[PDB]
Amino acid sequence: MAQQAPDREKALELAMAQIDKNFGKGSVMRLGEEVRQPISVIPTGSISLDVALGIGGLPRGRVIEIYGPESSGKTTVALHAVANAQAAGGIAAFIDAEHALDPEYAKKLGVDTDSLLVSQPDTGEQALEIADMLVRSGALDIIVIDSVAALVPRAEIEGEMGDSHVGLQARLMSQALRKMTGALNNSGTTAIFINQLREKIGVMFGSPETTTGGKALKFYASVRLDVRRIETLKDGTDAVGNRTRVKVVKNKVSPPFKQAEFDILYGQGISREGSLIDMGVEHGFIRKSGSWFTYEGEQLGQGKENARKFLLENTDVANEIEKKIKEKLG
Ligand SMILES: Nc1ncnc2c1ncn2[C@H]1C[C@H](O)[C@@H](COP(=O)(O)OP(=O)(O)OP(=O)(O)O)O1
Repeated sequence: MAQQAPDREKALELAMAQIDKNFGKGSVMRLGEEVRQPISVIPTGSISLDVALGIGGLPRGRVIEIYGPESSGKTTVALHAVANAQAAGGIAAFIDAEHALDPEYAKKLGVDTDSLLVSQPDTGEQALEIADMLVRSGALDIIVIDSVAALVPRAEIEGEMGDSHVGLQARLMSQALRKMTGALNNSGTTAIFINQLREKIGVMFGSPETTTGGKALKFYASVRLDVRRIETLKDGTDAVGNRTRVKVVKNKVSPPFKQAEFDILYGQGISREGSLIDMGVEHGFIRKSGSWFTYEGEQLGQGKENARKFLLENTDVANEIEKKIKEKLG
């Protein structure tokens, strides 16, 4: 009228709404928001991690990337990811390109191997196809491709080509990805890609940042987990496991930048127990000091691991805590 107008807020969310309607949901966010609870999500075995994913676990219907150095967790997470959506009626396909999977490990974590679909492609091209048409059938829910890096095209090798044009791999990805993101979730079949290595504070190396097939996946991924090993879980003797830190650096399904930790015991998986003590204390329900963890009056033991076994063998109480923790969160 000759007036500018609405209180920032009343005009911000007026446009901020416009945005969503034009580019989607996760398009704009206030890191603080609790924002929605879509009734879909694969638990990640770590109450720790999935209360950080903002939706109780990996969002069914989304390409999920889990990069991170070697021997730090990704797949152990992945496998668990499978175990669950599998142990809930789901069928998980696994496109192996690393040729390094130990079923009895996947077994100990609760994966039904015999009913697990494995595939060992020959070209990084074929792989994306058998996994593209394997996901179009809508039978699989969770499909995990091992190594966004070991996906070398027919013209071969990863980091070699030439003349009047150049770049291989990152294209096949670009390709597969578009063509796969579509279908991928009309079916609601969430996908997971293990990617990996070169850091713990900054990406430097040969042909540095971003990566091998990166870019595309780095843009299609609706979630990205930076899984890096932090410390070697001592066990009095040498060591029971490793503690893992996860920095969900990209979350299109809620707020990003959060993070969780948890342990992985050498052959046994992500410790549900240890994970309840941690959560259990960082939210009160479990009291400390004296190095004696105590669940409201009743004690658990003297020293993480001891209270850890207590919870291991005492499921009754354990469930309670997982519980109390559950609604104290979401
Ligand atoms: N078959 C196994 N038996 C016992 N422990 C295992 C086994 N496989 C892996 N681990 C343990 C040892 C390591 O400290 C830890 C690493 O987990 P892992 O799932 O192998 O990480 P990752 O698969 O994400 O990383 P990488 O990139 O090296 O493949 O788990």
